[PDB]
Amino acid sequence: KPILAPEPLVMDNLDSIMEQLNTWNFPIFDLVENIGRKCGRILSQVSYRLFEDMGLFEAFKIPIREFMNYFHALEIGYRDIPYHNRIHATDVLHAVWYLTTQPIPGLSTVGSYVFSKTYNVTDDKYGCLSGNIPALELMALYVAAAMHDYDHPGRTNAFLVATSAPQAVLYNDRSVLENHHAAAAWNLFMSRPEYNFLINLDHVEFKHFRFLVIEAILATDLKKHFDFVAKFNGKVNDDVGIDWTNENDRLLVCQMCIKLADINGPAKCKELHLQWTDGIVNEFYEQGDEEASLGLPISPFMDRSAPQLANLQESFISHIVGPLCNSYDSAGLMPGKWVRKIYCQITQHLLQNHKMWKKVIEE
Amino acid sequence: KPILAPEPLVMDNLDSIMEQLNTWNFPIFDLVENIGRKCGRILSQVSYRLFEDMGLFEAFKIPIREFMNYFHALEIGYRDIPYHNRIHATDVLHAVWYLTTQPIPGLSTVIGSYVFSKTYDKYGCLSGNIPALELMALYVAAAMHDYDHPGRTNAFLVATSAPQAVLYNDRSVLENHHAAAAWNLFMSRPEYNFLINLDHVEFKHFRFLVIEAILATDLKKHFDFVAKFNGKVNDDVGIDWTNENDRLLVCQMCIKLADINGPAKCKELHLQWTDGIVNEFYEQGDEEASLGLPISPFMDRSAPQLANLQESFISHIVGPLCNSYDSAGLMPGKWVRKIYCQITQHLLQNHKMWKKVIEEEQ
Ligand SMILES: [Mg+2]
Ligand SMILES: [Mg+2]
Ligand SMILES: [Mn+2]
Ligand SMILES: [Mn+2]
Repeated sequence: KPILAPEPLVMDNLDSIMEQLNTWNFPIFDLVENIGRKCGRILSQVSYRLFEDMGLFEAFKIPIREFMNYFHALEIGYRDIPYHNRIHATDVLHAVWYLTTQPIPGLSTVGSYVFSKTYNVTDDKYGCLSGNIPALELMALYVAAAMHDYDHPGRTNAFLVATSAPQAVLYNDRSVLENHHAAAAWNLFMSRPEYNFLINLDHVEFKHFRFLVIEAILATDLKKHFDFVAKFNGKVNDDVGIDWTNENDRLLVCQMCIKLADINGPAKCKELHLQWTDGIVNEFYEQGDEEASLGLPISPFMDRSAPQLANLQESFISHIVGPLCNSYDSAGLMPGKWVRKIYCQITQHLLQNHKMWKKVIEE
Repeated sequence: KPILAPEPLVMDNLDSIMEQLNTWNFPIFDLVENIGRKCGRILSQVSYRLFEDMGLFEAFKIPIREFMNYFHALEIGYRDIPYHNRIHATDVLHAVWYLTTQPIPGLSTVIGSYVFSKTYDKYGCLSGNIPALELMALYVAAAMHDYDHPGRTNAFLVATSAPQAVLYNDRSVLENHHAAAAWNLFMSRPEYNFLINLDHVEFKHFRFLVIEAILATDLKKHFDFVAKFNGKVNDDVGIDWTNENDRLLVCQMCIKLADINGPAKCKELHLQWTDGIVNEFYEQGDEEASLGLPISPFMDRSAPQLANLQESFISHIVGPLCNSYDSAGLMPGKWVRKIYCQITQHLLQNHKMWKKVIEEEQ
């Protein structure tokens, strides 16, 4: 009855690709091909490596069997849809891990904290978020990333609301998908003792952990995007700036992190970004087909007979991703390298991809 | 499948009690006894009278059969529990109707379709300032706002990881459920479609307003609403009746006051509601004990603390809400210039009563 983790828990044939997790442009589609498309193991295998990298299994005395059981059940419940699938979830988890573990130039760091085995810079002039965000909160962020699109139907909130879908009625039209992802992932977790990887958290810790997970998942609703960005910019630019000893400031940083991780695509290398773009529109077209079937007008960018890739991505960058990156970068939280100047791979890719789409539009 | 409204849709022989709807201390428990306890008709019968009083049937071409079918289905889905039952829903509907239709001293009329009570310079009423569609949303919200309440608090559902708490991610667990279950009920059958003559835009807006009103009844958000309202009252210009967001906030404050009206009623009514509230709490206390949890404050039948419960509820929740609402100039009242406000007078009297009980208990 329970979905259990397969075979030997850890797949041994993935070592050369898994070693490359510590790069921003992780070749996730190579990992997909290496594991097999619809093998249904990518999320659990990556989650294991990242938790091991951070020493989170030891930190919270996490039983590995139950961890693998849960993450396998979770990944199986991501649908076989073109974008909001277990590969995207894995991508978002990798991105939050990267953003929280990799060197950030000029960040001061503060036991209750974990650090990546990949963290090699001995220079005072770098820090990382995992030096400032307690391990319990970091683990909540990582678990949130893994569960944040669970059981996505391949339709937007707007479609669910407009069609009075049962889920939209159930959630009173408020963050319909994001509520469902959190609630269905938590229901799954609670359903079986074979999934209880959090058994060694005390009651207070567990309740706090759950709260943090929910807050992070719910922050992925883009209806709230401008409010988060405005609030963060406010905190950065007030009298003291970000206060790492303040739990509310730390939550806001975690929310900005999962937000950036969710929409990381246009800040990846061209090859990755173009592959993800294909997934996004292919999912949209299935929605467009259903809209037509229901006699509704086809939503912008969702008409397979009239594709608008460049307009979609150019406007997504200009309106959503660009301002979020600028805000996060202004706070001094982007990974980068001293060269002193700073070289920031992430913002460089975003600029390059924005230029690319603009040029497509021009032609 | 569908629950349909009984017999002749409107019960005759209730006329003498129904004529008293236009008083604040409406004798609702006499109405209960007159209709019959667990007749399961009180909410639909009162709903009919108030919609008729406002001419809402004509205003929105509402078919009476479908209206009665829906409101009867709705009332049947309120459980037989001591407080959050169909009698409380009826009470809250009556209170929102009273607050929106009765004379308010010095309230100006906005310079939309509006409706007025058949019961209606120096006075105004809210129904003169809030469009009929929005008023109707508020009334429907009041009727559905505790639908299928299980007789346990949000905090209990959250602490016990109840399926509803998991479903709603611990956020306004009951209130989300009331709205969602009442709307699901509505949509389930064509026999319930009393809003058939609203156009699509109107319907979607109506649904939004109903949800916003029901969700506003979560007391976790109490101080946020009060602070926001006090902000709007005391800013540049005050309440702007032509502003849809200001109007929504007023409607939310209205349903909030209506929900917790009990301590602002005459002693007889307040004491009867108090008995219901604690009896429902004690069932929760019994279950807490059964589950090996500590018994929540005020929920221990072996050690009742009615006076401490109600004194603190008035001082911390009802009192500040009334003060905020009164500061906005929205309380029904009479010119004596000074104003005489029955509602705040009752609240003062009940507060004094509980304080005296506490004094004798020490
Ligand atoms: Mg999502
Ligand atoms: Mg309630
Ligand atoms: Mn996502
Ligand atoms: Mn209520």
